[PDB]
Amino acid sequence: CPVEFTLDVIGGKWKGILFYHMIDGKKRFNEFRRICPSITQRMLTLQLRELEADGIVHREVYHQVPPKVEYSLTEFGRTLEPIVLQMKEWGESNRD
Amino acid sequence: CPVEFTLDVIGGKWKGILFYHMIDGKKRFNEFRRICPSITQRMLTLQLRELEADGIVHREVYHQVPPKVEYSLTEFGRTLEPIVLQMKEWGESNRDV
Repeated sequence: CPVEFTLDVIGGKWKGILFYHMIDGKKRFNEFRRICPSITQRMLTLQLRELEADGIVHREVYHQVPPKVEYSLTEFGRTLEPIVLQMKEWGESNRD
Repeated sequence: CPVEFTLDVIGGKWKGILFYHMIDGKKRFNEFRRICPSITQRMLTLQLRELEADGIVHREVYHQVPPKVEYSLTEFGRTLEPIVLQMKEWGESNRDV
């Protein structure tokens, strides 16, 4: 049940994928849609809201016209990295 | 989307917990309810059915009276272990709540 804490935060279909893409740099909303396009505009937001609410992701709004929102991994969120990278390495090995 | 494969298999609220408890040995249904009791009889079954369907968990029926069903991690299911153990180590370090 201490694994639960982590799984709430990072478990769940998408959280892992989203997170993975921010590892190598910040990302706008629409960059996520191009990547794993199966996700609905709604769902994407819910995840990013949750990740953000758990202090994993940092949402930054840029004072410009039009305004520009960019997402990126907080320092804390980075501590989930090793896990997430291992999730990736395993999914790759074990394809069928 | 290669993290997806893994997350289908092992992501989701419970799969990780359930799994964790089979690491150190097989378990009956009711042993799971006592552990993280928040799960409904129904949900527990769906997870175990799915884990089992994904070849992670092995369900074994014992020829006895009454009969006794015991769950355990297949050899394959063990390959997700490191991940799960790390999920644990992180949730322990980073205790907020």
